[PDB]
Amino acid sequence: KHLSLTPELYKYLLDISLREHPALAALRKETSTMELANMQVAPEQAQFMQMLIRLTRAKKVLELGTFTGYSALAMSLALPDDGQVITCDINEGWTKHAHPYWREAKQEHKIKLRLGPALDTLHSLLNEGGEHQFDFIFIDADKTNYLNYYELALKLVTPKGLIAIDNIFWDGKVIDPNDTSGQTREIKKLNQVIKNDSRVFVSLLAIADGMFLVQPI
Amino acid sequence: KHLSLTPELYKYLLDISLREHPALAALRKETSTMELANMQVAPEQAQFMQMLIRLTRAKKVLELGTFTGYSALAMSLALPDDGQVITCDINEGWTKHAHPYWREAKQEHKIKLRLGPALDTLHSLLNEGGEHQFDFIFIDADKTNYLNYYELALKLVTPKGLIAIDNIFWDGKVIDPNDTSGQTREIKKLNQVIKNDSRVFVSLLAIADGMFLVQPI
Repeated sequence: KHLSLTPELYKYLLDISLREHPALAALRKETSTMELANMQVAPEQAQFMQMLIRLTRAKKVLELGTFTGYSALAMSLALPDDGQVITCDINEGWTKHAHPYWREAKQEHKIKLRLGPALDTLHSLLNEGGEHQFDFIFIDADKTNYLNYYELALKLVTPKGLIAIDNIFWDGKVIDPNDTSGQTREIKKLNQVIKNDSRVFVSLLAIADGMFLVQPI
Repeated sequence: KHLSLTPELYKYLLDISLREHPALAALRKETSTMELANMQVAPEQAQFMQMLIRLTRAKKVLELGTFTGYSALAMSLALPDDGQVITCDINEGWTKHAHPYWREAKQEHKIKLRLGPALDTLHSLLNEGGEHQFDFIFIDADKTNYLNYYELALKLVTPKGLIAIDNIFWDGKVIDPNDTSGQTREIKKLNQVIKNDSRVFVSLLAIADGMFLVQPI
């Protein structure tokens, strides 16, 4: 039998485990209405990624996507004083900066925002800082470059480092044949590349829109 | 907006992520019928705990439950060769020895089986083996003793170590107000203990029947 998560149970889950920092909760609550809040990682998704950072013993983290700045904050909160998180915001629509909350939580010095198309920001990061830089990489950028991002992330990650990729099941459109959009076309393609990939350890969690955890061997 | 794991989707999930060793597959096929297979941790969930053992950089692993020997094998596989995995089988009912399979893969020398009540086996390893011996502990034993197993776990796990608890939502029974059973009752009690536990870092995954992951400090 498969676990059907209901609103009442999700409420319970959150209650017994969500240990959210005020600036986070505030950043979240102040952007709930915002349409951007949807592309935003879930409270426990982020707390899980914090666990991951501790288990990685990460010093440098990288993320990509259209952000409110919530996942970037949570990430540095789980990072040590000397650590650093590079958030890449590809969003070119409406936003509000997250730095006020970052300051309030004492993280703006650990968070390095990089605006613009994720692809460019990642090659720049390669050029500048070399290949094995990040102990933890999170991918939630535009789906139609997911193949490029995966490959790049493989060059940017630490041997013991980890990579997380969101929306593996594009809402169940990766199992829907009548969907013709290039976004669900790229996800399906990437899921195949990984399946047949001999280069990494792998595990997929049915928690978000599906989250893939890959680690080089 | 919550992910309902559809059978068709669970197939896709397994299809793209599953990398189950030849011996494990075999083990699951025969123990499949036994209906002790319902207590056996699912394929994807075990590949996850393997990822956890690798992240953890573990050499010592502990399991509690009514096993078929599958998760003990999966764990042992993820461990190096100087690695140890101690599985505790509280099973009373019918069963079949898993060593024919632990031998197929050369894991025979890494798995130390321990039959009998879990409280005694945990106190035994505790009462002398020291503390902080295991880098990863997995609790899935009798529900009514869950509050206890938790306390022992915190003692036996190493710092930077990890404890995974299964059946955290007990099939939605954790919400039911008309539930008296000491099983769901003891689970609920535990979740509250974890909820207010300042000794650890927490994280609750909506996979399986819910999986809490707590770590020291």
